[PDB]
Amino acid sequence: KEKNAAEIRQQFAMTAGSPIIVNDKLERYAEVRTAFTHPTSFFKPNYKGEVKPWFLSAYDEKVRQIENGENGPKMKAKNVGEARAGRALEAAGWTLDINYGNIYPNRFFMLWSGETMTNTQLWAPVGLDRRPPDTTDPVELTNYVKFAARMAGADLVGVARLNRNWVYSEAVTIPADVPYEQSLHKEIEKPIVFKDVPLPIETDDELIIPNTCENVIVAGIAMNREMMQTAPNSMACATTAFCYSRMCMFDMWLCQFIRYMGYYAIPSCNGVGQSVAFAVEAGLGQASRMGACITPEFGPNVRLTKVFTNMPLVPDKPIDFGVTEFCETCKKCARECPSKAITEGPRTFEGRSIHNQSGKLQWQNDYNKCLGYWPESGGYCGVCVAVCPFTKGNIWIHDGVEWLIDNTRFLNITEVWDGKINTYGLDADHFRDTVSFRKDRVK
Amino acid sequence: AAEIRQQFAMTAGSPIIVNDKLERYAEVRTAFTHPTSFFKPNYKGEVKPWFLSAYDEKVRQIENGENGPKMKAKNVGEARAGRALEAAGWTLDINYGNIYPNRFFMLWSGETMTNTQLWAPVGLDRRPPDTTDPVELTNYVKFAARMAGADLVGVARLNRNWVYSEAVTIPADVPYEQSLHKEIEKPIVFKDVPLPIETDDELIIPNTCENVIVAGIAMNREMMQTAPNSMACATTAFCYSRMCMFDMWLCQFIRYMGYYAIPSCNGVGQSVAFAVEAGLGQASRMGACITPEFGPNVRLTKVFTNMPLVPDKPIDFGVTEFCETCKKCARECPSKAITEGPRTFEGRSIHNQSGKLQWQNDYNKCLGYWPESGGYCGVCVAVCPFTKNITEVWDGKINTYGLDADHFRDTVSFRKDRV
Ligand SMILES: Oc1ccc(Cl)cc1
Ligand SMILES: Oc1ccc(Cl)cc1
Ligand code: SF4
Ligand code: SF4
Ligand code: SF4
Ligand code: SF4
Repeated sequence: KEKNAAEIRQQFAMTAGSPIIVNDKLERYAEVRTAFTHPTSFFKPNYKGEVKPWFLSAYDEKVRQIENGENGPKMKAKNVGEARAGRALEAAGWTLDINYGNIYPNRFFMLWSGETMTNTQLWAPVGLDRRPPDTTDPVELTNYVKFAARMAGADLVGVARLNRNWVYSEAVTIPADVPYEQSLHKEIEKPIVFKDVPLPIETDDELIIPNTCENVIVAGIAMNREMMQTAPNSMACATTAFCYSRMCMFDMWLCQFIRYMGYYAIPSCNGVGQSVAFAVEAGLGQASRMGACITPEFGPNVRLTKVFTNMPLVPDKPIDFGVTEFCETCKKCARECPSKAITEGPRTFEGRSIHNQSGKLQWQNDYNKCLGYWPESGGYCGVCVAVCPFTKGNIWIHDGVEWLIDNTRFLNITEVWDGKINTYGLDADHFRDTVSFRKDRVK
Repeated sequence: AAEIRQQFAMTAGSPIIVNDKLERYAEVRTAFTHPTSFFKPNYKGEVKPWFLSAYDEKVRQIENGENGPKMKAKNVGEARAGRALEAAGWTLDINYGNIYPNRFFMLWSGETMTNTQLWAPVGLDRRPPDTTDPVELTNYVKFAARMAGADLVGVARLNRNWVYSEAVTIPADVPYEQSLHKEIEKPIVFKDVPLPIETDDELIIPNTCENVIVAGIAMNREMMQTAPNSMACATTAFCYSRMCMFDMWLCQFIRYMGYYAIPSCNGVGQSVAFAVEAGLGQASRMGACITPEFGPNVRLTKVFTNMPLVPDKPIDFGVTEFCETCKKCARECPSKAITEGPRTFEGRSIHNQSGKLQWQNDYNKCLGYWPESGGYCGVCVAVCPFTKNITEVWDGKINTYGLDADHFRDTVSFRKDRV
């Protein structure tokens, strides 16, 4: 029986309701606390023992590896030139992304209004962004916006009511008068608040999200299987990097579509809020031991972005295809983790350290150990994504009645350069899994 | 499809036949920019810049619940959605085509880019090439091209005949909001310089700039087949932003490999000529490069570089003789812009480059239909055999970037087909 992603998602759809279990310890999380930004984790030694901002220490190891003809830690490349090309590809992938993740809200690519964008100015005479909506039916809007999402480069798209618990209490950002070359040295915190205002707006003191901002649209941006399996080496960094620029194009494309439909839209990429939680509530997949959203189509080998809007939409249903029960007995990522950051124990409500948000049932991982391995290996690792059985494209079987997971799955870089590739690193042998008709965009 | 292309490979050599009259072409001559063709009346009779008259028609259609010229939409909401999708698709494109060289997204050096600054400590762009082998480099840069969103990619030696003699651009310090009012003409010249450079007077391409990399960027068949209505505009627009992201992605990669790279999108030179010389496809009667995978329903962009590379072979799979007897685009063209006669060396008007053997088309008649229809037409692309209502499109099949899984296997690539 030919693999049917729409059948699979229908079979495992849940009934409405956020699936994330929480208790009263839960409060919104200040984005400064992520290991990338918090002062307790931000500094790491390089290979000479010099303590630097982690990404500068990682740079030192990238340079070292190229000079020694390596594609990763102790991993010899075919020659220096191949070591060079992998890092060149990686660096180029980030072309449309600011400071590793586009996290500063209402700066650069992440503008909360379209009014200053070159494309909005060019189209101003048509007035699409000033004309009131001609569609208010959530059903038709869900079909329109999901079609646009797919055009905008999403391999998966889902809708959920916006749960403010996952919105950062305060954002990391920079002052509006600071130019790019100073951005890394002038980062600040700024509260994200919800107020009774008509449009998203930023004051000197606050990022203000309107109380009418009802919905969140979550996009899955698929990474390349062959490149990710080279984790923690350079080609895994490259597919990661290219997908961040894909995320950026997505947010901007979709926000402009939403505005031109007569609503407002907030982009985010890696900022504003926690993408895994939004993705779970929008039904893209389930939370996992490693901490990522695992999807039926790609496993965890998919990046996430999201857009916030007041456009009426029909929320999608959450999905339960057994990931919690497989993670409970699998532990492959925990055992392969080069830094031992992923726990082998049970889910709790108690954060392991400042980097976890306490008050939600989840596997609690030590994300400072994880970041610690990035300067050491000179990349973004990804070994956990690479070894997860759900990242295999072969995991689904049909028994003549229904779909199930094959339990048997839970029991070099020259060839990547020389081997299969296709547009955006997508795989034509699986590209049918994300074909979409109206019946699977809205019900 | 990888076997079809080698089956139809020609011997080396540009397949574009020229005579002793051919001269490089001033970009200002195109119908989009030339003063003889730039102004067009709107439906009220008011004479305006053509795209502004076209705006007026889009507004009138939305108010009247139309997806195109006297093409009724399901309702006003649907009419609004098509135009909203078209407008959004242009987000990463400056003034319809990114033609101004070394401006906005089309920077001829990576040095001021945020990505380059962030990565400056690694020094990939300052470091001499570690690979000078054109065979390895051709495999690397084509892999990168596919990552960067190209559905097709080819290499050719740079034929300077198809580089514009003078570019349309703006002065460097002019803010975006004045750009449309302050466009100027600027010579593109080749000189013995290390790097691509712009002075007050000239865009200077180095004489070392040996090669051009041509990308094909596939458009959605269902959407294009609504030409000349709004969904054909939307797939046109979205692919222009894909072109821009391709140019920047690939230029950055080529720069981080130790070479220089010039983006262009719709600027700098004539895409169709470059695509034929790079083996992507064959010139056609409508004027487009017809490819075996997509026919003409594919956009083009290109990057120029001194990176050593193995040129591809031009391809002959019978387009010229098929166009010789087909004439379907000529008969369907709403403006009678496409000729039904033979190919000549003599342009029909100022918008053609004379001196090369091609079907000569009147591109001002084409442009005139765009304000009238409120779109970018595309009927020729839609009806062309090689290429094979709006509610059903909005309700029907779609996939990432508007690509089609029933055909996506045809652009799978391995090293054997890359070099
Ligand atoms: O998710 C991320 C964020 C930063 C970096 Cl360098 C890599 C991946
Ligand atoms: O090729 C082009 C150029 C400009 C426009 Cl408006 C549409 C298509
Ligand atoms: S490797 Fe196993 S335990 Fe880890 S996320 Fe994947 S399925 Fe869950
Ligand atoms: S990215 Fe690497 S270090 Fe981090 S949790 Fe995954 S396997 Fe461990
Ligand atoms: S775009 Fe339309 S008007 Fe122009 S040549 Fe093609 S069919 Fe004719
Ligand atoms: S419609 Fe016919 S004549 Fe026109 S370009 Fe296509 S094949 Fe050639």
